Amino acid sequence: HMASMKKEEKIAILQEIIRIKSVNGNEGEVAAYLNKLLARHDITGEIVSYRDGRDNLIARYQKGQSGKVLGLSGHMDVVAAGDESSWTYAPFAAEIHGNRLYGRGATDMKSGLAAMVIAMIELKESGKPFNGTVKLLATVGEEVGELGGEQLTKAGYVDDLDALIIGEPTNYSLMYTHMGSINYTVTSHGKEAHSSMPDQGYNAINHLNEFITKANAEMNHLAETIENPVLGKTIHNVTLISGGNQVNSIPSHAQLQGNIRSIPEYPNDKIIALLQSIVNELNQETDYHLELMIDYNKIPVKADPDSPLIHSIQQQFSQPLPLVGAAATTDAAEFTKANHSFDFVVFGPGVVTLPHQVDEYVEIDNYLDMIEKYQGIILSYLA
Amino acid sequence: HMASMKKEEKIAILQEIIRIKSVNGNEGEVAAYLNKLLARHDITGEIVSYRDGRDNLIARYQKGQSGKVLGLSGHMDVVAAGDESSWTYAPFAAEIHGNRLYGRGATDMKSGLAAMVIAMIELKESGKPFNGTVKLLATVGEEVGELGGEQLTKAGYVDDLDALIIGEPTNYSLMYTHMGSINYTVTSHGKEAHSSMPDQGYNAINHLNEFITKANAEMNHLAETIENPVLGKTIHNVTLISGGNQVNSIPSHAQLQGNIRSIPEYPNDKIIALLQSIVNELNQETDYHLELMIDYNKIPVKADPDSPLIHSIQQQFSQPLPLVGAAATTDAAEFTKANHSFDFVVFGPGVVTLPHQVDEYVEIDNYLDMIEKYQGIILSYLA
Ligand SMILES: [Zn+2]
Ligand SMILES: [Zn+2]
Repeated sequence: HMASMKKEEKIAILQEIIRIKSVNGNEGEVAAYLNKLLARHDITGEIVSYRDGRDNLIARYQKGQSGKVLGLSGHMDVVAAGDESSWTYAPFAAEIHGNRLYGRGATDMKSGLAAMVIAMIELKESGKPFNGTVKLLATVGEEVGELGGEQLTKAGYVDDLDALIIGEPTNYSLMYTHMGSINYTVTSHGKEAHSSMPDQGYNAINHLNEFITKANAEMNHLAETIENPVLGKTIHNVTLISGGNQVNSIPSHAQLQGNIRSIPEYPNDKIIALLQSIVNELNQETDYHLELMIDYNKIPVKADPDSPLIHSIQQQFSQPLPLVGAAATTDAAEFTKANHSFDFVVFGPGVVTLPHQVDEYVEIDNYLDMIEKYQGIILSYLA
Repeated sequence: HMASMKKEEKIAILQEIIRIKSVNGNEGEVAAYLNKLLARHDITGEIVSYRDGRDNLIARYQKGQSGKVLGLSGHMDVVAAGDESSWTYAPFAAEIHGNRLYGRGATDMKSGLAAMVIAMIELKESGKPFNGTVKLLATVGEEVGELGGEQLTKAGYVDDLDALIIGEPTNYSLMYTHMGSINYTVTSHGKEAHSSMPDQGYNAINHLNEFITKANAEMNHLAETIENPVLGKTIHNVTLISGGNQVNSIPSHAQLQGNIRSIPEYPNDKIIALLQSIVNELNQETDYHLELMIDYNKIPVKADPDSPLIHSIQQQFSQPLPLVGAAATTDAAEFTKANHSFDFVVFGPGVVTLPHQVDEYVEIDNYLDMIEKYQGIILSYLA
């Protein structure tokens, strides 16, 4: 006849981790708080350090006969809040107003992470039968680099998963596929000369312009001819540019950066080879070269929409949730590089339009419901 | 039996005005020094102020019957010296080493200006006969804006000239034509959006790229089909560029600047109309516009190579000097907008490769010779 966890404690756990400011860093403080919570309920977590102050957390709960392993994953970092004067309620105070809990990370994705942790604790304390293991993977640095996702995958912590749920904000939809993301830089080298006597020089901006023209044309042809049923066309934009030093000097340096959102139908390897081909063609017959660097490279993700994991989730509802795709990347771009296939979906509490915006909040009834829904999902999938 | 001016005084006058630092400013101190020199020799100059601290100087000497008017012009500003540690001899100390007088402005163009002033003084003191007037026009701000050249032309001080010599460094060549110069800016307005969801935005860098492509193609076609016998083809270079604010945001702003060197065969009006046409075509069917601004606009210059002024100069030499053109602008781009035609040439002491460079100098024997040659030119032209 053990006591239940009170509603006020469930809400307080989420408030406490929102108050921990973990902007591109300080995830070790979030991990320590959650590990201490798990220890109060006789679950022993494993801290896996990324760098000083930045720790991943793994935890496991097993019951019954050796069965499947279901992973539950979320990240502990949040994006910057920006000008705090612009917020109605302070971004790291975790204030409650009505059904809304306000704070940076309330929706992306500390509500999902807290709901997963509490679901595991309540699953254990309910005594309800299943046959398998549920594994928490709480990661460092998802927003800039997917640092912990990559670390844990390379280390081997994904190797035993049969299925994985990522708790990003989807509200009541199931995201089973999302685009890749590439950021790239092209640098152009030229030779200075006075603008009145230019034959002594080589115009670095002109050479860079030729790259933009050809890359836009080739990427537009790719968008016109190839597409994904859910995710759409490949996206390409040059987003930053600089060059030159004085209006009457031929520019000896120029640079741009761009962003691409990719689809499985024309994968990242092929996109990078295409950009490299354009650079090679434009460098023919000159010693003043363009150079390509890839700064970010996350692959697209596509799971089986009819997997046993998705069936277990739909069994919790009178009417099926919509299956959807999304443009943004997740830690699944690193976890799916594990050397085996597993069922996958993104499903978590939160307001889909509010990640990374001012006055971010989560609905408290959505958060509390998802604590219950995750337990039902686990019991179905690991039956 | 008045005393001659000593060689040491001729050199000292040039040293004193080089020691006056007149970088884009302070021309009033140069003008005052030269006006005080003229007064010591009973020539009364007229100060024509541009702005506080920045004065033009006009002076006249007449003899004989009413005749032609010959203008002698030079500017009193100099370009910056840059890092003074890089100079072998300090740029505003006017040190003499051998036949070389070192300093910023020694070649461009304080030697020519001092030589013109001393030539007028020695012409007067020699008593030698002529029939006409020689007029000094010493200007403010030639290097950035041709400010005094424009001021004096608009005011009316060019209206009586039959001929004009500009004392820029040509060494022993006669420059009778030079290119125009246009600096322009194109600004591109777009709309920000996340790089993952770009249909909500408009890419300002892409629109700017389309301008570079078309402007380079049209300006290259102009260079391929039209040329000047002396000055060559029209020159065009984009020299500065910027745009965007973050690698994962669609850029809402971008800008470039460029430089054109023009020829009489395709004049500045037509070049600006061409750039405007390109902007208009690219703004069709969109509310996100490119905008053109002209920041500098100096017309090309072409004098009669067989003018009586050029004949008077060639009469001073056993063998004729070469006639030449040049790419750089001069105050003639403003003086030739006067409402009448006059003979024109650029002819002055100095080392043609050294304007605007470190360790600028003039050869003292070249400077002293040009004092004598200007007097001979005046006596021939105003005979
Ligand atoms: Zn997230
Ligand atoms: Zn000059």
